[PDB]
Amino acid sequence: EAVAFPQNRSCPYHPPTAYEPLREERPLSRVTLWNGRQVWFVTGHQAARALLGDQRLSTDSTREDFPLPTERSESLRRRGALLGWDDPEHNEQRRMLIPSFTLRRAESMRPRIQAIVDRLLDDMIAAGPSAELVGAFALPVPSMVICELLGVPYGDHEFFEEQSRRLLRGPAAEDIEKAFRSLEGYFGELIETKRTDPGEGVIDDLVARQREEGRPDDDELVQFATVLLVAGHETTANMISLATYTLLEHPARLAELRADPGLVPAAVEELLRFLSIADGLVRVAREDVPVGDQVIRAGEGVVFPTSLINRDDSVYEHPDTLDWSRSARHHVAFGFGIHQCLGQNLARIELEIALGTLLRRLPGLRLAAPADRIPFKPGDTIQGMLELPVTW
Ligand code: HEM
Ligand SMILES: COc1ccc(Cc2nccc3cc(OC)c(OC)cc23)cc1OC
Repeated sequence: EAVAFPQNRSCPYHPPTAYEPLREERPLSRVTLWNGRQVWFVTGHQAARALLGDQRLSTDSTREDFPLPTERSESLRRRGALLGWDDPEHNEQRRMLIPSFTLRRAESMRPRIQAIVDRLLDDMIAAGPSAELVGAFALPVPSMVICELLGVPYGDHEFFEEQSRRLLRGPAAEDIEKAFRSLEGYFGELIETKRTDPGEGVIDDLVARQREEGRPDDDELVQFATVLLVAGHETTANMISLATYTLLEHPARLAELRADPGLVPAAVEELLRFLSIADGLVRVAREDVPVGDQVIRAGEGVVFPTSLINRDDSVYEHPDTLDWSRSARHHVAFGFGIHQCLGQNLARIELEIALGTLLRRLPGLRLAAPADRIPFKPGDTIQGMLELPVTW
C-alpha cells in the first residue's frame, strides 16, 4: 500500500500505473525509495512551482541526507556544474551562461538546425526504405546542434557526434569513461585553439568573459561545455524519439499536424507536457519548508514527478489526453524557478524543426515493428525510446 519510487512506465507515453492512486493526494503525497526511506511526492502543480523557487531545497547530492532514489546512484559523491550547486554559487555559474541562451540566440540558430535536420533525413532516405530512427535521427540532431552552440569547428563535427554518441550508447562502461575523458581532453585543446582562432559559440563567449572579467577558469569552462552536452543531448533525443512514437500511436493527432504545420509549435509544448520525460526531479530540504499545514523537515527528501504535476486536472482539463488546442502553458517539463532548463529556448526550436521536417518529408512514416516490441528506457532515468524502427 506504500508506493515504491522510481517505477518503470508500462506505456512509454503515460506515467507508471502505480502512481495513479497518489494523483488524488494534492498537493503532497509520499513514496518509498529502494532502502525504505520515505520522501515527499509533489502532485500539486501550484505547490511544485512554489517549491522549485524555494532556496531551502538543495540539489547537493554531496550531502549525507540527499535522497539517492536507487542503490546504483549510491556512488554519487564531485558536484556537477549548475544543477549540483545551490545559490549563490549556482547563480554565479548560470549568470556566465545565460547570455548564450536567449530566445534571440535560439532564433538565430534556426537555419543551422534546419541544415542539420535536412542532412540527416537526406542520408536516412538515401540509405534505404526503413531506419532505426533513434540512431539515424533522434541521437545525432541534438549532438550536432550542441556542436554549433559550443562553436566546435566543422572538421571536428564527426569526432564530436561520435564521442557524444559513445557517451549515451557506450557498448561498455569503459566506452562511456573513454568518451568522457576524450571530450574533456578535446574541450581542453579547443579552448587553447580558440585563444589563437576566431570562433562564434558558447566556448568563444566564455573565453571573452575570461579575458574581460577573469570569469570562467579553463577547468570550469570544460565543466560548462561537458554539462551543456550531457544536459542537452539525451533529453532532446528522447523527446524526438518518444514524440514520434507517440504521434504514430495517435493517428488523428498526427493527421492534424500534417494538415496544419502551423500547429507544430503548440504540439511541441503539448508533447513536452504529456510526455514529461525528465520525470522525478530530486531535492533535499536544508531547512524546514511548510506546505499548507504540512512541514518538510530539514534532511527530508522531496521528489517532483514532472509527469503527474503536468497532468494536474486543476490546471489541465482531460490531462491524460493529447490535445493541440488546450493551452499546455505553465507546464514543468523544463522544471521551474532556481534550476529551470537553461537550454529550453533552444530545445523547443530543435523539437519544432526536427519533428516539423520529419512530418513534412515523410508523410508515409509508420512503425516498422509492432509497438510492444520497441524498447524504451527504465523508470530510473530520462524516459524515451532506445530504438524506433520506422518505414515510409
Ligand atoms: C527537451 C529537451 C530538454 C528537457 C526536457 C530538459 C529538462 C530539464 C529539466 C527538467 C531541468 C531541471 C532539472 C531539475 O530541476 O532538477 C533541466 C535543467 C537544465 N537543462 Fe535542460 N532539458 C532539455 C534540454 C536542454 C538543453 C538543449 C540544454 C542545452 C544546453 C540543457 C541544459 C540544461 C541545464 C544547464 C540545466 C541546469 C540549469 C540550472 O541548474 O540552473 N537542457 N533541463
Ligand atoms: C548540469 O547537469 C545536468 C543537467 C541535466 C542533465 C539531464 C537531465 N536534465 C533534467 C532532468 C533529468 C532527470 C533525470 O532523471 C530523472 C536524468 O537522468 C539521467 C537526467 C536529467 C544531466 C546533468 O548532468 C549531471
